[PDB]
Amino acid sequence: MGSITENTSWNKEFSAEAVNGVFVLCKSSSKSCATNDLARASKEYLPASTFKIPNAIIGLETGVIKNEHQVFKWDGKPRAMKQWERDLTLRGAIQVSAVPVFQQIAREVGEVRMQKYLKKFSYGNQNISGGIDKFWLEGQLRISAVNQVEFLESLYLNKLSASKENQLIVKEALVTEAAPEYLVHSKTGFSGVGTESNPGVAWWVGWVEKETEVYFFAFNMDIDNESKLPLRKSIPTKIMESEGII
Amino acid sequence: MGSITENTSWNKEFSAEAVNGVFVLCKSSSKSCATNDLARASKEYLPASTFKIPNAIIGLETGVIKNEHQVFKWDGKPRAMKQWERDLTLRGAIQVSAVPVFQQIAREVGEVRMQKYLKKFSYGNQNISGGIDKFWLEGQLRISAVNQVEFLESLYLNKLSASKENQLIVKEALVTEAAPEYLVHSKTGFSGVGTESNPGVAWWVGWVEKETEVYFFAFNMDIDNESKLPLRKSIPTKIMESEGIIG
Ligand SMILES: *[B@@]1([O])OC2=C(C([O])=O)[C]=[C][C]=C2[C][C]1[N]C(=O)[C]1[C][C][C][C][C]1
Ligand SMILES: *[B@@]1([O])OC2=C(C([O])=O)[C]=[C][C]=C2[C][C]1[N]C(=O)[C]1[C][C][C][C][C]1
Ligand SMILES: [Cl-]
Ligand code: NA
Repeated sequence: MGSITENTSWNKEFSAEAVNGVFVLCKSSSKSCATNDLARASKEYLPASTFKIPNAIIGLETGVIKNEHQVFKWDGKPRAMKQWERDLTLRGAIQVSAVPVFQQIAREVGEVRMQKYLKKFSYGNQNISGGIDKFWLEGQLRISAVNQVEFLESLYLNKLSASKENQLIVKEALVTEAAPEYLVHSKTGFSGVGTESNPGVAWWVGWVEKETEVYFFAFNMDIDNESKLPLRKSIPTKIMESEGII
Repeated sequence: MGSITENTSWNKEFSAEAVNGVFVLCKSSSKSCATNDLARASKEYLPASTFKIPNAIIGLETGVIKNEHQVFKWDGKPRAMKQWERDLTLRGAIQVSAVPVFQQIAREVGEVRMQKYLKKFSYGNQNISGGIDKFWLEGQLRISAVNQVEFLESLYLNKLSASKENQLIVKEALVTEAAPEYLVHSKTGFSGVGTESNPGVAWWVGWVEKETEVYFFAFNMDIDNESKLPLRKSIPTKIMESEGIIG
């Protein structure tokens, strides 16, 4: 990751909504990043569903996910969101953030291989304590916005310690907007509303390919009410629009 | 490819517009396809810019295209479309159908390796006569809608005779619509307007992933006027909407 400079002017998009959070934006060609809050940019938080990115790669690497067209069948038993109550492709399970699919992937990966790949990926504090099926949701794993950008830059370049094939598979699964000269890869996360004095976290991470430029981004915010969740996309979108990226 | 059945009811979407053409639609789970015109479905036409799909794969396989993120720089000399007068990524050059980028790729691949890979890919009549940089636009290469579907089905499954990595690279470059439970990969082609009695050809080929289903499609039509070109998407889109796919 390049140098990073604090630009406190981006705080305008945050104060307008009374949000405590951070945005990190890096422009690949210039090896330079900017953030509204240097200290928070390095602060580590639960990854929540952003962990679907490494978990998918690891599932493929270990053979738990058999290939890019594996279907994850629904057993017909209640799941916490109706959007999850159906058979899913890998891309579908990522896009609708289907926790139970990824919990079973994690169980089958198992703790040894999971620890091994988080080391290889330099993924946050690499702490998988708290149960193999939940450490990224309610356990001790933490990652910063800076580290998310670093991880995504490696993924973009196919430089993670995993096959290029499996990195490409997960990349296509992360596409969220496609136009002739504009392509977005992204992933949301949301840990919940937290507890008294201890808010939850909401994330949006990804990158934008516009013409021949690439912009890597990571956003997180404190959240204690689900009604604020749209801000996790609207604040970074407004910043990126102000930068002319869109 | 699975079975194929002629459905003449789809002809309503063509006759309403006075278009001579064919649509082939295959549903993966049922290994079954339908078409408005079985004979035309097997008839071979110039691929035009649909050839960017194999050409891109071959460019990567031979190392002419260095990797996924190679930039094709514009030398500043006039090109046939303003949309091509800029540096392009591989996806960009595919999506805007930048002919001069792919002519240079083809020249560097060369006739021998090009011929080898079109045999490996079972790509139409495999006839690359007419100049290494022009055979798919004005030469003797021809491919049918059925063969386009077969080729795309192989690409979807990473079963072409090329690395899995290079097949995946070209697949992401073909994405044209992305939603949480709906994803489209597609490529247009247009050979020109030809003449009266020797019309050009226009194509739309690709596939749709909707929930856990996959629908492969190929459309072509005769075209003698550039103003008709939008039909190359609107006819297949209306058929796929009528099928409940939407597209
Ligand atoms: B995950 O963090 O992603 C997610 C999102 C999102 O990312 O914005 C929104 C709704 C559900 C999910 C699934 C994952 N989050 C959770 O498991 C979380 C849901 C709310 C209760 C606490 C657990
Ligand atoms: B190619 O066939 O793709 C294309 C399309 C399309 O895909 O439908 C539309 C406009 C331009 C192009 C570039 C390629 N076609 C040509 O180069 C062709 C355009 C008309 C005159 C003869 C050359
Ligand atoms: Cl659940
Ligand atoms: Na089929």
